[PDB]
Amino acid sequence: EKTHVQLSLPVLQVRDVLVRGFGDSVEEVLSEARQHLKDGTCGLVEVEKGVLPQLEQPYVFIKRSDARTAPHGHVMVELVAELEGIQYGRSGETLGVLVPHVGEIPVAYRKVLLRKN
Repeated sequence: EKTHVQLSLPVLQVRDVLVRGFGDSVEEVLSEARQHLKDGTCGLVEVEKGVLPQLEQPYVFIKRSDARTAPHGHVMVELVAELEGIQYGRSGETLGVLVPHVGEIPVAYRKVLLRKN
């Protein structure tokens, strides 16, 4: 409905993640990421050296879409997928890579304002 939704995403350590991606195609991983975001079952892994090789492609990133500011502490973000070096969507700085959340203990929470498709 609303164009944006406030979410608090659990930040997960890459080596804890049990399900290392959302599926097998760009369209499936964006769809599954959106449904897990809706269901409150989406985690966030912050991207550092060595993180992406330990996750499964296609990747779904949340990237900063923002205008001038970030409402409250919630950065405005949108989804961008990546498969074999090609990205689908264009957006700003990467806040991290999304993965299914199945009970892993987070190290932090990231407050974001997720934009619609």
